[PDB]
Amino acid sequence: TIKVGINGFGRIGRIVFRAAQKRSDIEIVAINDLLDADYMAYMLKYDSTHGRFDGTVEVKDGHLIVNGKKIRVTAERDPANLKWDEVGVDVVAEATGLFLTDETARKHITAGAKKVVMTGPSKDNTPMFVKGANFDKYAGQDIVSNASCTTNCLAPLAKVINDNFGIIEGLMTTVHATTATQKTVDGPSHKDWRGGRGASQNIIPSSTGAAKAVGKVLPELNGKLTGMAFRVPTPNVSVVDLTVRLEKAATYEQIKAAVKAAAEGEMKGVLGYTEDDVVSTDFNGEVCTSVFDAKAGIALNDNFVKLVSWYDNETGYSNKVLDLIAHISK
Amino acid sequence: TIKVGINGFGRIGRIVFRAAQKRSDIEIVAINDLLDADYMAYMLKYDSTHGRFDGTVEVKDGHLIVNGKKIRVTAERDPANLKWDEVGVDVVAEATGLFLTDETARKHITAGAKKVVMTGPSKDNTPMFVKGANFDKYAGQDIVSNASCTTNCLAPLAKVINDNFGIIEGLMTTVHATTATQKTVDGPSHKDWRGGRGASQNIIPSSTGAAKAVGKVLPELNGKLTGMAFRVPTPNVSVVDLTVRLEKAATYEQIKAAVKAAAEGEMKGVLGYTEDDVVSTDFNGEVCTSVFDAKAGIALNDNFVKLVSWYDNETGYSNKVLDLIAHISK
Ligand SMILES: NC(=O)c1ccc[n+]([C@@H]2O[C@H](COP(=O)([O-])OP(=O)(O)OC[C@H]3O[C@@H](n4cnc5c(N)ncnc54)[C@H](O)[C@@H]3O)[C@@H](O)[C@H]2O)c1
Ligand SMILES: NC(=O)c1ccc[n+]([C@@H]2O[C@H](COP(=O)([O-])OP(=O)(O)OC[C@H]3O[C@@H](n4cnc5c(N)ncnc54)[C@H](O)[C@@H]3O)[C@@H](O)[C@H]2O)c1
Repeated sequence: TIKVGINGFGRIGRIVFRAAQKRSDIEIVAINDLLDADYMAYMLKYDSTHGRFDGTVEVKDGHLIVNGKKIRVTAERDPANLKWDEVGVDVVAEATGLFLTDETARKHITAGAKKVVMTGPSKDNTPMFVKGANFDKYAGQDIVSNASCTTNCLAPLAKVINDNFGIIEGLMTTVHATTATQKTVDGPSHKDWRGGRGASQNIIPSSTGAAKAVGKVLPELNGKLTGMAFRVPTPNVSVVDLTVRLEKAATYEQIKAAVKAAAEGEMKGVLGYTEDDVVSTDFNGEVCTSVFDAKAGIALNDNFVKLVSWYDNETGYSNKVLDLIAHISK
Repeated sequence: TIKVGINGFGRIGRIVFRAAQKRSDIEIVAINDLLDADYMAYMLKYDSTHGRFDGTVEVKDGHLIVNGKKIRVTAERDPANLKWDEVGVDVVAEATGLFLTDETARKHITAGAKKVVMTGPSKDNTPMFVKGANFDKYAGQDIVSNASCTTNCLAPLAKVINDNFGIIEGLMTTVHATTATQKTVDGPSHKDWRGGRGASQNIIPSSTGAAKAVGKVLPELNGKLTGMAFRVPTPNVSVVDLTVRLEKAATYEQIKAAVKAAAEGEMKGVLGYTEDDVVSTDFNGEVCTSVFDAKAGIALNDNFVKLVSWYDNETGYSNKVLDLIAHISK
């Protein structure tokens, strides 16, 4: 199997670990953060969002013992000091959010790993890969990114709408749930003033280049999309609101048939389709990175439409990151 | 196999149905509320608090088919028009919060049912039974009550404490989750001015009879306890705060030992014991009606202490309701 090492036992680092348990190809051998193996264990055991860990976790000699398997624990602030090779790591999952450039994330390879997958969009030219978008373009690069959560939701959809009706232009808006970067009450966020204001108290307009990034994963769409976001008071799962102009006219019943078909075939396991009266909680724990909501979307006419799709920014993305690791190996 | 009908397909009505699916002695044969079989099916398929129904459900002829079995659907507002006997209903789970007196609840007997179990404390002399307190005092009555979610938490604990060191007097406080009786924004609640205030915006002081009621199911304690509640912005899982004076002096480590023993034996399944740094969400879906939080409790001296216990006001209570049903059914 593929020996995976995690750096940053955060929301993504933890959920990636949880979901990694229901996989036969990958296996977590080591974890790094800045905590004691007893706190790390408490963090894995209880989750306010996805409930109690489904298995056993014990602390022993400063390391974890999850499901009877020893997980090496470290608390090194610098990635270059991780000696991942002492534990046989193949690919490293960069979930800290501090190492999204090649020079930063490469410390993992010089530390003994083989490849690295950033759990966020790269900040330099490091290639981004999206399941159902361009996984087929991976060219053996040793450091890759899995784009963002919003992109993993918008790319698979735009792709289907473009392949059937051709997208002239599109403007996206994602209503996102709160994340670890926000504040409980109005506090400092000097890189983004709006993002520091009380999360649970407001609807916070926010920026995102997830729409622009779709043109980089699907070049055909390059430059045709852009958008923004609204951070709202929910602990998880968000939804994208894409308004596009189409080349080849089509009725909603027709747009519906297109998505459902992809959802049933090529985009199976990535793009989903539903006609139910769902709400955000119905997706807490969802593995499909994009679930089309037939009943929520709306069209002004056969060439101007607003489509809506759901994504559990935590589980969907975390599962795809693992897919990318399996993809780039061997 | 006990056949049961549910009156009021609400939060408790619905969780009871879900809990019953894992039991082989109980069988839900009919359901009544004030809605269509298709809305009923939606209410059951999707739950914001406990996830998507874990099984199959379909609508047919105007009734539902859940897990290969057919459930009769009615929308009768007057319980006496239910003809429970047409489907062979043994016991009915009164879950509307509207028929909590023998008079109103007896209509279910008039309608064909042989026994009734109100999911709320009786409004009259109707006998209340609480698992871990007075189940063994059931004397064949046809109409009983499972008390409240709060009394089902306090009674089991108050008994281990009484039996071990004797309780002279106690005052209780329950930090309770929001319920269907509350409102989204400041609205009319003619019978509880505070309860009508925006649930999500306030810490709402509320009165309880759960404390006194403990003396009714544990006569020894009669008159020695009383209390109040605080309604806070959470969707589920509450906790009781018991401050008591003890006859026999006991260290906190003595008290814990007693609880842990009753929990690991005599009260196993009703009262639980933990020493972890738990929070409310860690109990969403908990079956034990009272989980003692060792680490949260505080003692002023060997005769004056504050004890803490957690309870999923939805899942534990709904499970014990099925317990009482199984109990009175012999
Ligand atoms: N939150 C989401 O829903 C979501 C979805 C997709 C992608 N992402 C991306 O994934 C990354 C993970 O975000 P997250 O939500 O888990 O955040 P998080 O803050 O919950 O987790 C990050 C973890 O990094 C640890 N850490 C900090 N400095 C470290 C260091 N020097 N060495 C090792 N560990 C260190 C922190 O203690 C923390 O546990 C971010 O870059 C984010 O942009 C987040
Ligand atoms: N909410 C809790 O956590 C909790 C815990 C223990 C006990 N209880 C008790 O259980 C009862 C259930 O409360 P709940 O939270 O499920 O409330 P709820 O409002 O969610 O459920 C009540 C259901 O009754 C239906 N109903 C109304 N009038 C009816 C009629 N004439 N005939 C049939 N159905 C009718 C409503 O449409 C609704 O679905 C209450 O009496 C409450 O005191 C509630």
